[PDB]
Amino acid sequence: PCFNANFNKIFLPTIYSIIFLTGIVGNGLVILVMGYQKKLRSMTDKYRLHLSVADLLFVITLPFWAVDAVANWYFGNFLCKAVHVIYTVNLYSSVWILAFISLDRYLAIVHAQRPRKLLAEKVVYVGVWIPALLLTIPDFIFANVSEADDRYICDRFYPNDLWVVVFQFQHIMVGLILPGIVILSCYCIIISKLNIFEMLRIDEGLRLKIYKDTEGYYTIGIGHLLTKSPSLNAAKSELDKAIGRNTNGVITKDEAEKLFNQDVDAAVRGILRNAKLKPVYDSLDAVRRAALINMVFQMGETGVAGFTNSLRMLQQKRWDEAAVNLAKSRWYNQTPNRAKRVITTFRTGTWDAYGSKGHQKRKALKTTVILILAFFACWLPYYIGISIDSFILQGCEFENTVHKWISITEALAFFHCCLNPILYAF
Amino acid sequence: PCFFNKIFLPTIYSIIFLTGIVGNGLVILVMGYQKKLRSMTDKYRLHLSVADLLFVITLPFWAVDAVANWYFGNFLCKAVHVIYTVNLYSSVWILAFISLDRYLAIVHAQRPRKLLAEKVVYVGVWIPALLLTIPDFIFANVSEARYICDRFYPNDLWVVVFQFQHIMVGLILPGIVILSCYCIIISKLSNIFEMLRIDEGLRLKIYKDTEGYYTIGIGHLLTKSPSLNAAKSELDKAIGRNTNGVITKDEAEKLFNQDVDAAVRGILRNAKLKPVYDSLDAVRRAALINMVFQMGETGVAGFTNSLRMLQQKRWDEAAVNLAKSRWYNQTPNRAKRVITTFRTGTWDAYGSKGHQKRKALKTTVILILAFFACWLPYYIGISIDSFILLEIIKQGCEFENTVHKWISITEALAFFHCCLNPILYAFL
Ligand SMILES: CC1(C)CN2C(CS/C(=N\C3CCCCC3)NC3CCCCC3)=CSC2=N1
Ligand SMILES: CC1(C)CN2C(CS/C(=N\C3CCCCC3)NC3CCCCC3)=CSC2=N1
Repeated sequence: PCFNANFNKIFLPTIYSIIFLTGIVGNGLVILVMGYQKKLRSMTDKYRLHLSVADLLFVITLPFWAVDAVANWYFGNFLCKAVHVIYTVNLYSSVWILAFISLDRYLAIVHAQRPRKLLAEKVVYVGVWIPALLLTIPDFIFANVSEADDRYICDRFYPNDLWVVVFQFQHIMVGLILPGIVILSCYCIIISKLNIFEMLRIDEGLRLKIYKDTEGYYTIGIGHLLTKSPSLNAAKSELDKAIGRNTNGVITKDEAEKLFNQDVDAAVRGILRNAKLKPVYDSLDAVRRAALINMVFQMGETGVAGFTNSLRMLQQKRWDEAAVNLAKSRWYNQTPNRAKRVITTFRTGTWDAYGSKGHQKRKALKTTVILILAFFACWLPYYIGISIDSFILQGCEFENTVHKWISITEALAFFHCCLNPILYAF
Repeated sequence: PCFFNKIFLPTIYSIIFLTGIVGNGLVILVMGYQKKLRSMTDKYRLHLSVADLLFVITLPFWAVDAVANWYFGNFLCKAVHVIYTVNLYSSVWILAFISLDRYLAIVHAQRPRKLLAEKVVYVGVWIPALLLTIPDFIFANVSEARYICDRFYPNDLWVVVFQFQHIMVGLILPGIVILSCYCIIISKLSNIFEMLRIDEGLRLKIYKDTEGYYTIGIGHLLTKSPSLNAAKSELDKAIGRNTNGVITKDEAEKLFNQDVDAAVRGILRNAKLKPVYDSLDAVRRAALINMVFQMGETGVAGFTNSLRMLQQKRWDEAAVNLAKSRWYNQTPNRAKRVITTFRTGTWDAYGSKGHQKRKALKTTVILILAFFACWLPYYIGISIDSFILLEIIKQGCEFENTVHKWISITEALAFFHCCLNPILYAFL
């Protein structure tokens, strides 16, 4: 004995039908709106449509799940294998696409050359789509239609419990453990690496030890002067006066930033006194004010004041027009690498020319974190359900409620298909 | 329903013990105190040796058990089991890390190489290997009959769970890491061009040269323009497709070949340079073309005595004459290489930088290739017996016992993987 659920034959078909409509409309929109019209697309937005294709592929099989619940399984043997294969493919792909999104996001922040084009355009197939299909061979073989309880039951029939043990471990590892670690690794490094200081760290360079400037003068950090003396020990004492701790050579990056802020305060005060630069600076925004400071740090205030027409256009909010003027200048002729990045900051009013953290880029990353967590949040209650009864085998009274919740939680977990389209909305 | 190794296995255990202990002991004593020539591969090769020395030390217990009984008790039974598990997972993951190092060194020479060897090696390889040794602690116990030491699981389900974990973590997961690193290195591993890349430097992106014109690659001029509008125009036509200001090595070499052709045609029309050029060998002709890109045919033609010396094949005389010149005084690094190319007639001046990097690649290749060849007969053996557990082979107990006999011979013979790394230091 202990080899009947009234409520689950009204809950499950409603939940499947709901996810089916929301999935087919939601995702199908993603597929049509990006798939075709969209021309400026992100690396995340490329994986999000790859993910949308995967979630659409599964939602299409949902009508079969609803019929199999309320009534018999009429669809035959091939469709039993096909419905099992699509679910397998979806399970593996959806999570490992999220692994590629978190992996790409790592290379976007921590490594701002570009081996990301390889990932999104050619690795994604070899690494995600082909293995997901190869992982469907035991679902092609074992899934069959059988007569049980004056009905046709469609599931995977294994010859032994050792096979059940083989495939359950392969699913826990490949489906959840293996990408979960990859996903955690990327975000652990991202949050470890995580504005104006960073800009001048790239442009003027950072040195955490006393060096000889190009005109014979002792400096430390981003060209911060200590004293006016050709000796070595006289400048070493001047550091402790500002820093407040004994160093004897080596200084940290955060003590340096302290000296850098003292020089930015100085650059601002000087700009505010210079009659030509003062009105334009006040009209500019924090991002663009930081670009003007980059120039002032370079050739001085008199040099930046020399760009007459460029200044008025910046106040007149003409970024596109003031851009070509600085390319003809002596500043572009000398150092063209630094010059172009400063003009791009004036052009866009963003930290994009400097790459990684910035404003729009943080929001773009927050979007990626929400999606990944919400995906795990869907599957989480069901995992405890595998886990509780996954080890079982107290009594039949409690075992009836366990297997009941595993049906509900898997059905509610399918909301992960509706996550990506809902996230794009508003 | 199934109802020589007692002498042969301890012979293999003894051979692998003596070669292992001595070899790894030497690697630890020598490379442990060698601060001079320390190489990145040698840094992981010390971990691999420590992992293999810890295992070779437990082999006298393995030999004793096989012939006569387990005298060592319950504690040592767990210790020999854990060390075998530690050596099994770590040795391969060290080779997997060595494969990542070769990728990071060849694909792009940031510095994540020092972080892997000095700090990611413990958290990535040693900590997980000890975490994976926990089931072997709780399951290994000694039973009676004779005393038998092995892992005793409650049923066959536990046996299958760990057998799949061992196949996946021990073979599948690092095997992919190793193959992937290598198919990437082989991919991005495709003369005079590389000689001038070391000298002048390659640039895929558009750059103003020191003087105002627009240039791309290795000294390939386009035209005179006040803005980006006319620079890309001459580039896009010469390539044969849309560039958008970007090109690869395929296109850049095709531009370099044109500039070499113009230089060669220019050298041939010159009355001073042509007899010298024709007399010179392939490698030395490329050394002369190098001088033409730096100074110009007119400049190279100035070096009268030096040219006639090359024309007369008086190599050493021409090498000192070019070293005692303003060209050498101004650019010592480039000149010395070009001079030594004219002196030796070999690529050595340039392919003695990438000779220790190329040697490291081969050593790694042999070390990895030998490791899997050592485990290949054992993998074949287990695969056959894996299907015996899952019920495919139509054979009796005569063949079912023959495989278990051969699985033990191949396991003992696989241990030789502890001896590959030290033997490679002696031969290579
Ligand atoms: C893990 C898995 C894919 C396996 N499975 C199962 C077992 S098959 C199955 N119906 C469907 C599951 C999904 C594929 C189509 C059959 N059985 C019963 C038969 C009695 C009446 C209720 C449903 C139910 S939900 C679930 N999820
Ligand atoms: C895979 C494994 C670690 C497991 N195993 C086995 C099975 S346990 C075992 N004792 C050895 C296991 C390995 C450590 C030393 C004892 N059996 C017998 C006991 C009677 C004499 C022959 C071996 C043989 S060789 C081997 N290697």
